[PDB]
Amino acid sequence: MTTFHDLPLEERLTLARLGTSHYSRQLSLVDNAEFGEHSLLEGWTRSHLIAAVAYNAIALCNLMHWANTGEETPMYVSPEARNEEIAYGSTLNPDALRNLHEHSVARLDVAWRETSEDAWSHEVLTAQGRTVPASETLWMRSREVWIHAVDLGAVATFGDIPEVILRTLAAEITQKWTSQGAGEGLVLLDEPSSTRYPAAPGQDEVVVSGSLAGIVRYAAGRGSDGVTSSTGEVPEPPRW
Repeated sequence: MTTFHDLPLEERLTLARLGTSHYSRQLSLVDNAEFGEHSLLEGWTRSHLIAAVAYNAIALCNLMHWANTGEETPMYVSPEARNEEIAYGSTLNPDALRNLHEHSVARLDVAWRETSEDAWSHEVLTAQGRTVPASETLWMRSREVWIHAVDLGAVATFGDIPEVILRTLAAEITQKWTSQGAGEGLVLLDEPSSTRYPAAPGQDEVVVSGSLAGIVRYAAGRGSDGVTSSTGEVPEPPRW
C-alpha cells in the first residue's frame, strides 16, 4: 500500500485535479445565499473557507515560481498577511469568490503544466517550515481540496476520498503529532487492513479504530462517528 509521495508525478497531478473538480462540484451545490453560513469546520463561515482555499492555490503558485526560477518566493508574506487576506476575501460577494476560486485553480494548473523536470525536485519551504521538493505542492493541494470538499457542507464525505490519499493523511497526521510529542499512547487502527498509526509513545494505550475513512475523519478533528475506542470512550484527538 504505497503513499501519495511514491506515486508517479502524473498520477499525483491527476489526483490533485480530481480533488479540485470534486471540491468545485460541492461549491457549485452551495447557493450564494449560503456563503455567510457556518461551514462544517468550526470557526469558519463558508466564505472564509472558500477564500482560504483560493489563497492556498495562490500560495502554492508562489512555491512553483520559486521552483522554476530558483528565486525564493514564500507561500505567504507572513502569518499576519495570510490571516488578513482571508479576512478580506471572506467579505467579498459570493460571485467574486467563485471567480477567485476558479481563476486561482486555473493559474495553479498552468503553473504545474509549465514546470520543468528539474524544477519538480527543486527545494522549497512550506508555511509550516518544512523543506520539501516543489512536487510536494501536488500533495499539499490534494490535501486541501479533498478534505475541504467535505467542510463545504454539501454532499462530499471522507469516503469519497481516494484510499491512497486517506492512507497518506493517516500517516501524516499521526507523524505530525508524534514529532510534537502529542497523543501519548493514542493509536489509530485501520481495522479492515489491520494497519496501526501510532502517535507519541505512552504508558496507557488507547486504540481508536474504524475504517480508514473513519479514522482520518477522526484524526483530522472532524468527528468520532466513524470510530470506537478500546477503552469504551473516544478521547478528543490532538489538534491538527
